Order: sequence, then C-alpha cells, then structure tokens
Amino acid sequence: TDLPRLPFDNPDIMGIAPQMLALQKEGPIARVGTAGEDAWLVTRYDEVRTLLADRRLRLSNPNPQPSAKSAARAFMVALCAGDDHETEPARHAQMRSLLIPRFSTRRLRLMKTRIEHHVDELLDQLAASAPPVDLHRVLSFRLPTMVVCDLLGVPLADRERFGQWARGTFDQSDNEHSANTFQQVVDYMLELVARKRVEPGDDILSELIAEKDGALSDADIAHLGNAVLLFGYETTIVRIDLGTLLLLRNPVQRAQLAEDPGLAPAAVEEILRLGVGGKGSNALIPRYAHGDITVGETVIRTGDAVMLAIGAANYDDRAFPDGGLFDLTRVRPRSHLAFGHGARHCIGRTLARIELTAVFERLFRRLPDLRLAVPEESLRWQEHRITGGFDEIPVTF
Ligand code: HEM
Ligand SMILES: CC1(C)C[C@H]2C=C(C(=O)O)[C@@H]3COC(=O)[C@]4(CO4)[C@]23C1
Repeated sequence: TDLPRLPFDNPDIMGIAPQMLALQKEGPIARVGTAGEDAWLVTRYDEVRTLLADRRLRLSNPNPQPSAKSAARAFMVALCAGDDHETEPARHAQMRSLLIPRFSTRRLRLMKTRIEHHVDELLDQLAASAPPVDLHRVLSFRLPTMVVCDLLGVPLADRERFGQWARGTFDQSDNEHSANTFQQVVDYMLELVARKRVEPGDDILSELIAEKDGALSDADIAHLGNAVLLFGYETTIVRIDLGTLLLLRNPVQRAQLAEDPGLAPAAVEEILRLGVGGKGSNALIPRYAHGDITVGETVIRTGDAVMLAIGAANYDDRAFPDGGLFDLTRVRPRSHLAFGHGARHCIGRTLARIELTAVFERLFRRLPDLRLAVPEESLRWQEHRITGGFDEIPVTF
C-alpha cells in the first residue's frame, strides 16, 4: 500500500495522469495526499456529478483551525464568496443572483455577432503574417480579452493592462506577486466603478450600479467585477489553446470540421470534455464536507476535503464510450462536467461556448495548413498557476 500524492505525473502534455485513471479503474473514491491536506479524490462521472449537486459539499472550509492556503487560493475563494463558511449561503446566493442576469440572451446575441467579426479579423491578421507565429498571443489571448473588455465597457487597449492579472493573482508559487497583482486588479476596478457611476454604458458594472436603485456598495460592485475580470478570460484562452492542440492531434476530426463547420458545437463540447493539460490540477473542483456523506462504501466526514476530478470524470468510459477518443460523431453524448454542475455551475459557460464555437467554426477553414512549428513535447503547461495553461503555441501555416 502506497498513498497516492497529488499532483500525479503525466508523461503527455494533455489528458489524464495514468495514476488517476488507475484509481478510477479501482473505484469512484480514494484517499490521497496533496501538497497540503489529505483529501478524498472522486474520479468517476456519476459520483462526481452527484457530489457536485450535494448541498452538504461546499467550497467554504468549516474547520475551526483551517489549513493554510496560498494567497492565490485565498483570493480565488474570496472572489467566490467562500471565505467565510457562516456567510457563504447568503453571500454566494447574492453573487449568483447578481451575476446571472448580466449574461442575458440580448447581450449574448450582440456579443456573438461581435465575436464572429473579431475572430474573422484576428484570423485575417494571422493568415497575412509570416510563420512561425505564436497562436496563443495573436488568437487565443486576444479573443477572450476582447470579450471581457466588452463586458466591462472599457477600451480594447485596456487588456494590455490587465491581460496577465489572472495569471499573476493565481500564481500559487509567489504569495507576494499574487497579492501585488490582486491589488492592481482592485485599484483598476475601483477606478472603473467610479467612472461608470457618472458615465454608464451597456456593460456589467453600469447594470450593477443601477441594481436595486443603487443599493450595492462600490466595494460590493468592484468585488463582482473582479470575478468577471479574473474568471472571465484566462480559462477560455486555455481552452482555445487546448482545442487547437486536440484538433491538430486528430486530423480526421479536423478534416470533418473543416469540411462542415456545422460540427463546431459538437467539437466545442469534445474540446471541453477532453481539454486537460499537464498534470491537470485545474481539472479538480475542491470542496469541504459540511456534513457526513457516503460515497458507495466510503464515509466522507464533516470537515474532510474533497477533490472532484471533473477532468477524470469527463474521460470516464462509463459515461463516454471510448472516453479517451476525440469523436465529433458521438450520438447524444452525456453533458460533460468541464463547467461544473449544481450550485456553482459556471456562470459564463454560454458565453464561453459562443467564443469557442466562433473560433473553431473558422480556424481550420481559414488556415487549412495550420500546424505546430515546434514539437508538442516542448509545450509547457504552467503548473504553478491555478489555471495552468501554456505560455506560447508556435505554429506555421
Ligand atoms: C471555457 C472557459 C471556462 C471554463 C472551463 C470554466 C469553468 C468553470 C468551472 C468548472 C466552474 C465551477 C467551479 C466550482 O464548482 O467551484 C466555474 C465557475 C464560474 N465561472 Fe466559469 N469557466 C469558463 C469561463 C467563464 C467565463 C467566460 C466567465 C465570465 C465571463 C466565467 C465565470 C464564472 C464564475 C463567476 C464562476 C463562479 C460560479 C459560482 O461560484 O457560483 N467562467 N467556471
Ligand atoms: C472559477 C474558476 C476559474 C473556474 C474553474 C476552472 C478552472 C480552470 O479551468 O483552471 C479553475 C481552476 O481552479 C479551480 O478551482 C477551478 C476548477 O474550479 C476553476 C476556478
């Protein structure tokens, strides 16, 4: 008997670590070590989906002497209103209540139109340039930051100011850098709130300022805007990179999609399901048990940490036949867990799907000879950032 320790090694640049798949073959739940507390690791689709819907399993830590966390994880939990287990029910309910109507069908319809034109322009610029080109910098990075500028109602050049702040805030390796970056986010957002109070527009902070006849404080409003800024582009960038790499790996699927862009929605769902990078520490949703929960044979006790492996679950053969295969022709595939499930189900997921669909409708049609200009093995998943990701994707075309 050898206690497994997260994170597990992955000899590939994508996919699930072999040891996590081995645990998943054994059963749905295993006790593992981490860099901090030991935790229950749940790796099968059915059990992860069930626990994501279990109101006893929450983000906030109920423990009296809570384990220490990196500055990055503390900021992420506070942005998600999970920093105080006694106030999480009301604060999280208000958070979702205030954020969900900012992504209305009216707004998403307008943004889809703008996103499509912007991808067209981004790809014209790419196709006219001289290889090798960093696809990450000129495509993956540019579309989601454009979108966040649209949501916040700021000039597009602002993303050159804030484009690295998600990475810096969520740098688990440097508490000083994390804290200094977050202060920059706070300073910027407070500037923006004060501007929108006298110069509002069709944007998210203006709507919050107007909300409940102005009942929200500027600190409340900036807090929600920080969540939009820090959650609203970085993970989407990562999915554009992973989707590009996955399609480059599967030429038959890529050719199907180039021929029929109507397969883009199905490709986007396969990209989300299979898009896991490096050791995939970001494909785990963390929780604490606020009450005892039984998982098959295993009792999770109040206070226990739980890692719900949405990545592993999305690869689960029990839920997806040939779960490791990229397949554009899956008949009625189960809903993947890449946006989570239940109480904290991703608020931006419809917008994120709009962005990924617009890209992969166009990418291999516009650049039919696109391919990596370096070996895959030279691509470097950034394990120290909560959101992982590659720093560059050199391509030719
Ligand atoms: C492909 C891109 C994205 C992925 C893979 C993703 C993934 C996720 C996941 C797994 C969660 C659940 C976390 C948990 O259960 O604790 C989540 C929550 C959240 N996401 Fe997304 N997300 C994406 C894009 C976005 C975008 C574009 C926005 C906003 C513009 C956004 C806003 C949020 C917010 C505010 C939450 C917190 C929900 C809550 O705690 O109630 N996300 N995201
Ligand atoms: C709010 C989040 C940015 C969304 C989720 C997706 C992530 C990711 O794709 O990197 C983040 C990684 O860290 C987490 O705890 C997550 C899995 O919940 C995320 C928090």
